[PDB]
Amino acid sequence: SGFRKMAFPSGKVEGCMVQVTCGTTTLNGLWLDDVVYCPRHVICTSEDMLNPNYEDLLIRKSNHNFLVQAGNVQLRVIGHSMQNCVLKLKVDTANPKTPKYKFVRIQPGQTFSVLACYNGSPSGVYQCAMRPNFTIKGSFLNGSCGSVGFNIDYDCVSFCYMHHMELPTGVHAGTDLEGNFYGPFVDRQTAQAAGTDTTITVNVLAWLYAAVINGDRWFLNRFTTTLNDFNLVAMKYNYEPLTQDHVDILGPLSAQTGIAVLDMCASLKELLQNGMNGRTILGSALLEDEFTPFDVVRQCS
Amino acid sequence: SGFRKMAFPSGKVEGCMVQVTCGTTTLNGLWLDDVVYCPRHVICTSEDMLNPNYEDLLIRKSNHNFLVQAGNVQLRVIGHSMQNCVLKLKVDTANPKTPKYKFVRIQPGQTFSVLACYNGSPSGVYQCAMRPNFTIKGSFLNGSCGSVGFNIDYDCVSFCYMHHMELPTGVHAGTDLEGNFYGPFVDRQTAQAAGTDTTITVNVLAWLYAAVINGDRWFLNRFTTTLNDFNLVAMKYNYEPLTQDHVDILGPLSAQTGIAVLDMCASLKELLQNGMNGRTILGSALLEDEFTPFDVVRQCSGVTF
Ligand SMILES: O=C1C[C@@H](C(=O)N2CCN(Cc3ccccc3)[C@H](c3ccccc3)C2)c2ccccc21
Ligand SMILES: O=C1C[C@@H](C(=O)N2CCN(Cc3ccccc3)[C@H](c3ccccc3)C2)c2ccccc21
Repeated sequence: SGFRKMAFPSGKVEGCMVQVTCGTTTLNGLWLDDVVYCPRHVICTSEDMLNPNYEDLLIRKSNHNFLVQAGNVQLRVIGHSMQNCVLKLKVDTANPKTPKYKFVRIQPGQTFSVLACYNGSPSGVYQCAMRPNFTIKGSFLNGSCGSVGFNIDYDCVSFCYMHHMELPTGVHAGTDLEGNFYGPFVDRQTAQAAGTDTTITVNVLAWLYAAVINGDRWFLNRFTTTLNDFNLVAMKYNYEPLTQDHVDILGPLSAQTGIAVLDMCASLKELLQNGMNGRTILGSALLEDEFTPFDVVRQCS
Repeated sequence: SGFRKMAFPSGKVEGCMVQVTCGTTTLNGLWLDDVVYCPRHVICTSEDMLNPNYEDLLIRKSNHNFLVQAGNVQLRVIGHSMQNCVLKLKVDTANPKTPKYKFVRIQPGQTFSVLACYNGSPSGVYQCAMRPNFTIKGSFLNGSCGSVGFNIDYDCVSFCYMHHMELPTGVHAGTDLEGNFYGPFVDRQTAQAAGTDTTITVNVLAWLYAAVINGDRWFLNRFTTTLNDFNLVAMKYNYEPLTQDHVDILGPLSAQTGIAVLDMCASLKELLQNGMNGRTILGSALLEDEFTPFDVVRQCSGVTF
């Protein structure tokens, strides 16, 4: 019993983190096989960051200008190449600790573990969700760039996120491992603002299922509702529309608890209209939306 | 910026987790050097567990009856031993992945990372606190016994917790690595009273400093208070009394934010008397006591291991 925000064990990713230094810029790189992946803004200087032309900088650089260090050992850089907002440094030695891995692009709502890193060393691990507005509410300081987010299935590490920047808002923007930004952000020191965020409805519901499993049942009510009636209420309270895909995804949890999805949706509606009343669910006085249906099942299995 | 419940990187510990099997019972063990540590209830049967005579049960066992599987290879057991509520299996081979490590007994109020494991394989990691009443509020299922809690300082892993049981209440109890229970608990399948819990006051204050550091300042007040006055409020709301030691531990955070401890205490008092008021502090509608002053600095300093 119990429910906690739980990250994947970070051992496999730890063995891939390196430090990448170019001129005076240092950040974190991800060393898989014979390739080192990192944010392209490592090739920049301060002055360039307000209006950088990355095409020119990469040609003005050579293999030897890139210092790659795995722990205390220097990797030798064979070649360098740019893909979107990520630089790929070919190195002379394959990473002996390289796990089975995939690169994946996650959708808003999906969760992952972040291993926050400085100078190629790990500081800590926490769990995050990709918000609908395509930001993440992380914990990152100067030098955290190149830190990565991931999921682990058995032995396979699916990398989904590399950290690039903090917005003036204090939220966090970054790319997939192909170097494409999540959301509309760019790697410049410009205005760029994140859109108004929304609550991930399917996740909240999963959380309510998790509460029921753990003996929190007070919010359960005798009402039922319809997907349409419920979406009307979701819209009012800035909640993502619930789809039939969502309802299907909640089937296993519905089955386990014997509470039909639309009945749980009626509980939720009531919680949105009446609030918490000063009660708590699973130790929280707010509705939590950073656990997927998969996370709730995983955690109960 | 931002502030999250951050666990330590769990690599060093992952390589120490093994499966221990004895008869039909399987659980997790911790393999350091040439010794494997697990809960002694590994020797028990579901019958025995209401009133186990551990000495007698252990006698019926020989070290050949203890199967330790690291990943997929079996280790050979030379000698077995019971220490308090832990069993120490002497094994053939020193663990090649043994980190620099210590065994420590943490205090109520201190935090640690838990690596939840099943069948000697790690499932996830989360940060929690040793409650004043010596319980933890974890996430643990059948098979999670022998999962460990730890802190890391640079290269050194300080093991402080091994998981033994879920109480009927649904909270978790366990031992240090010498097998001594935190709290009044025993490894028997009996209902057992956890005492009344308290909020860890020093930690809430540390969290308030963390909030100010991240731009959440709304709770900051024009008032101030006294240690005694504040402590009368603390006792009303089942908060731990604040001592001068706690004030001193908060000194660095006080200096960074330029906000005196007793001023922050006045803030806290007001939050206790008037509530949150539908607002949030660092994304929570409750006062969080699961961050020490050392954890706040760690996260805001960005220390690595
Ligand atoms: O989460 C973090 C990441 C980090 C951070 O935001 N940095 C780091 C530096 N870079 C600039 C740079 C590149 C080369 C040389 C000199 C400066 C990033 C950047 C990337 C793209 C557009 C604008 C800025 C911005 C940061 C700083 C303070 C607080 C929290 C966070
Ligand atoms: O967090 C968990 C840990 C786990 C759990 O509680 N177990 C596991 C078995 N053991 C007994 C056993 C030993 C050998 C053979 C048969 C039974 C523990 C125990 C230890 C000491 C006193 C009483 C019970 C109790 C558990 C089960 C369901 C839900 C959540 C949790």
